[PDB]
Amino acid sequence: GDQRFGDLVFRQLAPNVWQHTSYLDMPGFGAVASNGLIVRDGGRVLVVDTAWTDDQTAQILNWIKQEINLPVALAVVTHAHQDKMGGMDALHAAGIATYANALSNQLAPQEGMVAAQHSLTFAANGWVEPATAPNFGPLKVFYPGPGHTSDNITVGIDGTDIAFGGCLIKDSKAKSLGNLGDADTEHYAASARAFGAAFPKASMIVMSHSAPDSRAAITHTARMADKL
Ligand SMILES: O=c1c(O)c(-c2cc(O)c(O)c(O)c2)oc2cc(O)cc(O)c12
Ligand SMILES: [Zn+2]
Repeated sequence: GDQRFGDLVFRQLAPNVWQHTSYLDMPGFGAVASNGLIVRDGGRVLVVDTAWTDDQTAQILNWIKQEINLPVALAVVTHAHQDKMGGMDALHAAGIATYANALSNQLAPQEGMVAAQHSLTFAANGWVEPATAPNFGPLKVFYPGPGHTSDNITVGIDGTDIAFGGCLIKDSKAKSLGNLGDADTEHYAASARAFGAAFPKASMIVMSHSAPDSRAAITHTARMADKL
């Protein structure tokens, strides 16, 4: 299941869906694990989120060119943070089209992260406009609302029952909601539940700080956010 490649770990979730794990060394804390997704669409590769650093992000591309040997069409990130947008330069240097939430690109310079080349707009229902998200294929982007951040988005993999909750949704064994610094203590539960309503056929909920859990993770996250 878990393959150690360089300094990252890769785990196959589905025939064309792989999960990558980035690690950050924090002096006095340890190694922070951040999960991501790699989806193969026929002859092209699609990546969700980057690593903690451009270096680690490039290592992912090396793995892609090794096991998949296919070119990456575009990359979509969840929110403007170093835990997901730490390798934006690597994507640009490789000539990969970066797509992110319109707000994420605005918060990027503030947080000190490189803004994406394209911006995604979302309707009142939370669904991304097809115009801003062209040739995405199975990458279905949905914006639940203010949760971990005000720009956090979720990505579902069409054709499968796999949904990426980013750093918003936590596992059913989580004790905390993770980072509550830039988080919202009012719409957190609503946003978490919105994700479950958006992708009801998704049985595999992949997060960025834990392994892919069942739909129980969504309910657990919602229950934890209900106490805010
Ligand atoms: O996603 C993040 C995250 O999980 C943590 C984190 C740090 C800890 O020390 C923990 O104990 C923990 O559970 C999470 O760092 C972060 C710091 C940021 O500036 C932004 C983030 O998005 C994260
Ligand atoms: Zn973040």
